Amino acid sequence: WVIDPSELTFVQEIGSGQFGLVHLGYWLNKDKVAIKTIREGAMSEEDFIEEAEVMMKLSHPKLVQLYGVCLEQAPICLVFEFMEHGCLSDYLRTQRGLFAAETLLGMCLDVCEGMAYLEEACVIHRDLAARNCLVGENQVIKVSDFGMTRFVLDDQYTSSTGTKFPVKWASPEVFSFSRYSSKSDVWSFGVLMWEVFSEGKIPYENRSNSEVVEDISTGFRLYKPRLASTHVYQIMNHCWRERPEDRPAFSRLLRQLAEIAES
Ligand SMILES: *CCC(=O)N1CCC[C@@H](n2nc(-c3cccc(C(=O)Nc4ccc(C(C)C)cc4)c3)c3c(N)ncnc32)C1
Repeated sequence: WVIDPSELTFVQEIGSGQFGLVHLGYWLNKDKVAIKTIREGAMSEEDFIEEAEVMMKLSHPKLVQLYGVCLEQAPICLVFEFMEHGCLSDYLRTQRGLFAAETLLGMCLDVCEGMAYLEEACVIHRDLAARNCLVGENQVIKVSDFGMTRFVLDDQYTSSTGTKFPVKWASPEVFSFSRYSSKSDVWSFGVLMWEVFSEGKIPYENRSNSEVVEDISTGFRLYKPRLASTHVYQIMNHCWRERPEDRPAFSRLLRQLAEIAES
């Protein structure tokens, strides 16, 4: 799991993150990769290093793989499977008007399959959203960054009341108590479905985080996107049930969505 600095080459930048830059590069005797450099203080590096081998075993074709860690010198680097077409959020926004509902549903099915694998492995994503779903070969969507918020040291991102907390994708028990579970990931997956079927619109765009908490708590839900059928919107609403117990498991969503896609 440890990669030496001599085993990596940086070719060009891919883009920035809140905690570090991502580069396109090569990994010796392996493949082209994405390399993240992490600024000092952003991550609990020791916690991550303890968990790296464990994360690397979560190998599924619909999950963006962690290949290893270059830790010889600061800044430490994380090495990932390269996803050629980038973030799903920008992929949808820059191609509005192109995709048929069958293709948008297929994108949701790829994400659901990766999430069903994590759910079976008892691994919680914690921050599922279109921004961390990545587009690869043959337009496959893969989920990235599962469990990564466990290592973020900036309390503005991790505290349910933090200014950078992803309240718009959070179930009520997460925005209230940080009570994470695969059922809270299902709520986030419903928001992700809305981002996909809306072709990358921002959910609750004109609401503050405090307003989203009050709106959700009083029964408000995102409107149906034009491209979503009434059956797809019914499934979105099941993900947004107030009680986690009433939400479908990813194993149930995968069958329900596949039934629509395969019909
Ligand atoms: C929307 C533009 C776009 O395509 N983006 C944003 C810029 C970076 C692009 N990109 N990121 C990855 C990638 C994949 C998996 C994991 C990471 C990553 O750095 N995770 C991470 C999260 C949190 C922490 C903190 C400090 C604990 C540390 C690391 C990044 C890409 C891959 N694999 N391929 C292509 N582009 C990628 C996406």
